[PDB]
Amino acid sequence: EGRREQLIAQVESILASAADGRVQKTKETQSVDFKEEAGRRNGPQIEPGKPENPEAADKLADEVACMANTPGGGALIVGIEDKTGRIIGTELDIDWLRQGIFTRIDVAPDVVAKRVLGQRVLAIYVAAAAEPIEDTSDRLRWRVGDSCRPVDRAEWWEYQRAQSGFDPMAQVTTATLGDARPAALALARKWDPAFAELTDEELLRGIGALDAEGFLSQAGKLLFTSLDRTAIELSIFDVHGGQVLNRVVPEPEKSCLEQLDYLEQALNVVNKNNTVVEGFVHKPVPEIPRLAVREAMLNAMIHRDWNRSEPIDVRWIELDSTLIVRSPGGFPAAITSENVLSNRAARYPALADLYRALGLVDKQGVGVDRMYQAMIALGHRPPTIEEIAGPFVETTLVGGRPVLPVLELVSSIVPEARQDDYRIAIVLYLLFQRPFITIDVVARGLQSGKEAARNALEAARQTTVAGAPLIIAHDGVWLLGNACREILRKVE
Ligand SMILES: [Cl-]
Ligand SMILES: [Cl-]
Ligand SMILES: [Cl-]
Ligand SMILES: [Co+2]
Repeated sequence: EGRREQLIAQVESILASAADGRVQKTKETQSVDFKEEAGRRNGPQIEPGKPENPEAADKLADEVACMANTPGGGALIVGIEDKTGRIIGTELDIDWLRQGIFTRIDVAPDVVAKRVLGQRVLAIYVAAAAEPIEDTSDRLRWRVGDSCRPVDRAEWWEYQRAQSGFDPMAQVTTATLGDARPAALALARKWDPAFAELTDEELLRGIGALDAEGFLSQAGKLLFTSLDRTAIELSIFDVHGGQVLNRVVPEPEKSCLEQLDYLEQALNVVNKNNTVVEGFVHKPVPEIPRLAVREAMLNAMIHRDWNRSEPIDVRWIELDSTLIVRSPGGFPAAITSENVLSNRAARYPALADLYRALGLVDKQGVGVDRMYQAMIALGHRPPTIEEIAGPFVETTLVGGRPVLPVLELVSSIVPEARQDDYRIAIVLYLLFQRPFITIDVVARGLQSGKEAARNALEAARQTTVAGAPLIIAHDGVWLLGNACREILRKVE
């Protein structure tokens, strides 16, 4: 965009004033954000910078969210003391920092190195977000003066609508508070105890659905107002191959929230749920992890085409314990079947944010990732999500009885907190297939850069099962430790 050029220019300017160990601003370049790599100040003397620094990554990621959240975005110069303008510098690795910020904030800003008085500095260019970006502490604030204060979704959106890109699902409609069904509102309340203390009006407005004139946005209308049509429906089969045993189609006068619930409800029943025994300790386990299902559901309900008529077609196969979710629309010109687990930009950012506001979905990648994890963790195969001729996007979850050996293999992970960890899940999975694993394979697996790969591998190298690490190094590759191999030999 033309904004970027303006921003890069401003930075060049600030840097050109370099003299006497510090830099200065001017009315034109007053908004540039001067930041100093945190965790290096000792008072009298400042420590040398390293290529990696998680503490600094945290603070910086939080700052990027301020920026991206304020309209027009802005630029940051890491390595310049705030207010004074004294050059400090930073040796943070670009790729590391980019990937690091992206992992905790959900955005990968353009960062470029620069050299002032011989010192190195990072120029970070962050663009305006199409939806609020919550920081590491789940806060939503934007740049004001040189500092940045917090803002509610209500204000954030009216401003986004006004001076920002076009979010179709955020546009104003003719729907008013009187169009919101009490049933839908009731649902929102039983799903988030926070709203409990406020009225229907201040609720819808709190989540950014309700205008200031009293109008609902397109995402607000779609969620709390009947869309006089089926949004999603279920068809229970006996076996992948036809012969419909039964179908549950929600009434068109229901809002998406109502329709979503109606499907979830009936789905909870179809998901039979059988009993597994471990050391005579018997526990009820559904054919497919509840989370995995609801995750797949909300996912379609949020990234659906919504402009198409045909409802999200969700079918359940009895004898195979598998659930298929076909959604109208296809991967946007950019995303591919092998570039989804990394994608973060939703079709309808406005709609996505509204679901977040209601507390019905996680940041984003967390969703699909927790889904994958939940599958792998029970020894099932990862949920496959490919594009079907239509356009259509179907997600397939194949479940059934859990595989005991795998359960215990995971049950024996240490630290305990690493059991439900997505990284060790992917890593262990790649090794369930391949004999050896390389940093490249781990990468293509997580569908992420080489940084995430190194990270996952490391965490797995430090994980322990039966007093031995998960993976072990040999030659120039990595491979499952005999500890696990012995547990997995008892499969089939
Ligand atoms: Cl369920
Ligand atoms: Cl949108
Ligand atoms: Cl919204
Ligand atoms: Co600053």
